[PDB]
Amino acid sequence: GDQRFGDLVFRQLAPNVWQHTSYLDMPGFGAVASNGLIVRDGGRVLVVDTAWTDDQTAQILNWIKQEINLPVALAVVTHAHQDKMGGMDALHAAGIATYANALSNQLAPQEGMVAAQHSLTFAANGWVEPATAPNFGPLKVFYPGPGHTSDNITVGIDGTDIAFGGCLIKDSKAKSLGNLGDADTEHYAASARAFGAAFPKASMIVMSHSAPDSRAAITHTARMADKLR
Ligand SMILES: O=C(Nc1nnn[nH]1)c1cc(-c2ccccc2)n(-c2ccccc2)n1
Ligand SMILES: [Zn+2]
Ligand SMILES: [Zn+2]
Repeated sequence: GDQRFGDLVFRQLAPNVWQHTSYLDMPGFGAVASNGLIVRDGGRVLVVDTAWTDDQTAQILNWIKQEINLPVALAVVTHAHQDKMGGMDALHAAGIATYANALSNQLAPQEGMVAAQHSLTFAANGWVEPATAPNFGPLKVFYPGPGHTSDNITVGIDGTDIAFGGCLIKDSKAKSLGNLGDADTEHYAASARAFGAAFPKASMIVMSHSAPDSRAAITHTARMADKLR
């Protein structure tokens, strides 16, 4: 059910949830898909992650205008790397309130990202402090611990079977953990497992660089991360 819209792809995952996909291409390597989410929550829309670029992110908003035609109340971005935060300026130009882990906003300038406008903080159990995530509706934001990066966060969608691992989680047949240049090799495995335990009823696991998968994505990612120690 892939819907092509310019250079982006949208796939409906639930009556009110879509995966957005955008592409970046470099020499010597194939084009890399990056996935985020779009959620219709009643009379408003919520976005998880930008596309790689401002232009692509503006196209996400154009697709939302054409197919949903409701205001985008907020966006949450899941770590301070280009695939998740490269299009922040497009969100801000559109007047959308933006949220990220406080640590992502701390890292953003050095990483070459524009910071989100608002910082999330997290309790010791990993769940976002609700006072820092006003009006998040069905988005349930969880910091699983350091893994792909020190700041990576994850998001479940209440009322659905969906949980989003961002770049932390790879699919059940993945042959690598991707870019580990910023990774926490000691804690990756526990963080992957903590994500699974935070959303134990989610049967559809969505992630940055593979199509949606079963919970075997979580077990397989953790088993690969076991070898990093
Ligand atoms: O973030 C990444 N990867 C990941 N995420 N989670 N685990 N690994 C990731 C990937 C890539 C990439 C994009 C196209 C071809 C090859 C590589 N660039 C990238 C971005 C800008 C310039 C050069 C590379 N960044
Ligand atoms: Zn990353
Ligand atoms: Zn990534």
